[PDB]
Amino acid sequence: EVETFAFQAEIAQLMSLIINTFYSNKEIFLRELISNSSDALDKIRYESLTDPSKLDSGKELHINLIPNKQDRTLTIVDTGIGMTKADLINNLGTIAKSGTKAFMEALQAGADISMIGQFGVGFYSAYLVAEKVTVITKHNDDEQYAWESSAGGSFTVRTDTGEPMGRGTKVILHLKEDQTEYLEERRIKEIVKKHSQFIGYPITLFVE
Repeated sequence: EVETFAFQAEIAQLMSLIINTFYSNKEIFLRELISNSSDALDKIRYESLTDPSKLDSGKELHINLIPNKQDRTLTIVDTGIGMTKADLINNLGTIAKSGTKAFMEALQAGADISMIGQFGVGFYSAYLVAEKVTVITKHNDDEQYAWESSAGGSFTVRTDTGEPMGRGTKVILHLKEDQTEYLEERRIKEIVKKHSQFIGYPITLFVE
């Protein structure tokens, strides 16, 4: 069972801006997704402070970066709080309508696309480098779901009968053909060191 949804107009506009604007500094997508993962990790840590059973679905709080040159994917995995079905549908747990408005106003006043994360919509920077994004997620007390979109105004949601995750989120970037530098170990290492060097969770770059 696959459900197809339309993006809200403002989010479709955000995505079209990201996909169509000439902007060479694409590498910031990784900083933004790592930051989102850190935020998700913070959320489950906070819940666990008063209810340790929240970590029964996995105690380790970390981020994995997994390139796969055969599939042309870069996957960012975290063991954060995850998302419910309703969160997925609600713009991946964001306030993307108001955030998009604030980002657009900032762009008009001299900001650039690299500032996207200040507006709570950094996830969508994935579309700087990905033709399709698949998000697999598992929140405590909800089932595992897969969200997917190739932009074009719609996304899908289905229950994921794939490999179980204990808890967290996997963002699978199906890279554009000219963006395969982001599968190279030395390039990923460089970007992590430049933009994510103080993130307070382990970031493991897998090799192939």
